[PDB]
Amino acid sequence: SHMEELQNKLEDVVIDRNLLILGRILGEGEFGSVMEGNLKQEDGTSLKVAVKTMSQREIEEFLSEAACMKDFSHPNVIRLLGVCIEMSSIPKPMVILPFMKYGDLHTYLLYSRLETGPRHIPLQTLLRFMVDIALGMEYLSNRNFLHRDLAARNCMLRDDMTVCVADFPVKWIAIESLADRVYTSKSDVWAFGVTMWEIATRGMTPYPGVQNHEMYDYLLHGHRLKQPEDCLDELYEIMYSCWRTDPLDRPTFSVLRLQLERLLESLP
Ligand SMILES: C[C@@H]1CN(c2cnc(Nc3cc(F)c(OCC4CC4)c(F)c3)nc2NC2CCOCC2)CCN1
Repeated sequence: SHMEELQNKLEDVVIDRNLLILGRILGEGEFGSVMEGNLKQEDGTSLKVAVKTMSQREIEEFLSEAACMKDFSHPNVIRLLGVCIEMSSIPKPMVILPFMKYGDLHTYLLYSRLETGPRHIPLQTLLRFMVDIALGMEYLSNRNFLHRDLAARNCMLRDDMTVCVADFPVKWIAIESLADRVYTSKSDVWAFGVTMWEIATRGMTPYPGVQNHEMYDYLLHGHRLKQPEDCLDELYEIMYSCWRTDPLDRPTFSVLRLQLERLLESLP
């Protein structure tokens, strides 16, 4: 039953606090922190992990949400390893995630433009990044899960260079979501088009010269993100279809993923 499936997912998500060692701080956000950590597995060995730290209803909602996320099983979707609820002198929820040396896609794109960072990213690799995101998003929409925060900063790079969607913002929000507050998988498609633009520009902030407060009016007048300098016309057409005014006219992730794979296969 619906209850039975939720009770199953809930049983698997919690990790004992003593099976975890918190290390150095990797980042400090507005309402949380990311720390490197060690997780002791059921086979006796320890695994390198990343721990993201963050009222009974809010904790129960967090546990329910985390249990849903741990159930995601796709190579282009981040696999949540589990959660820990620590107690202060106030509950402190902790989410256990894979340790990924290459970090977030946004930082990786910016680093590639500097001599000491990773090498210049060729077109085939940038398109492969978009294919992976489309693959993860296709999986999420098919299981009717809304991302709500799709951007290059929330996409992670695995050790084999596979991109995976994670952390399920005005310049990434669809024209109808800014006004009516309504959100569909077609709003995620809009955010995907912006993410494709971030990848093509190698990490530029969307809409240069356009302030965040004037975004709704800019879009309402038909203006959209401009085509990047060495971007293929076919690739720009794919990302432009993501920003169609009517959400119904926007393609699904499944249509977008195949359009992207075909364009990638056509590259020498
Ligand atoms: C040695 C260092 C280790 N570091 C690193 C290694 N492993 C993870 N794992 C990880 C961390 C997360 F916070 C995750 O949540 C989703 C986030 C995108 C929002 C996640 F799915 C995996 N994160 C790392 N850094 C992040 C710190 C916070 O800002 C983003 C980069 C890469 C840079 N080099």
